[PDB]
Amino acid sequence: QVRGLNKASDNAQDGVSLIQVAEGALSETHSILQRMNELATQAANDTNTTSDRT
Amino acid sequence: QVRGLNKASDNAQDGVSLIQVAEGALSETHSILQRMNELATQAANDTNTTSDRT
Repeated sequence: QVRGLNKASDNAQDGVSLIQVAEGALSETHSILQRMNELATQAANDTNTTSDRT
Repeated sequence: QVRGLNKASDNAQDGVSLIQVAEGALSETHSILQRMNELATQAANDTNTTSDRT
């Protein structure tokens, strides 16, 4: 039990160590999507010509 | 009886002495199995990739 619980703590700690990479990668998906919404709202205005929406 | 009881004591000690060799070998069977259980607990976690379970 002690050896097995200590590897369960190692695997929960690996679980946390992995999870942070996924929720830390999705932080840049968010920081892109804030920029995509902000760009999409700029091109939504009809003062722009097609030269300025490309 | 005295001569025979002294061989019976010598044979009961020759029995204890044999038993200790078996008992003290299974002490490393435990220590190998405590390691196989800890290794198996670690390899069970699906944060391990294939190379790291082989």
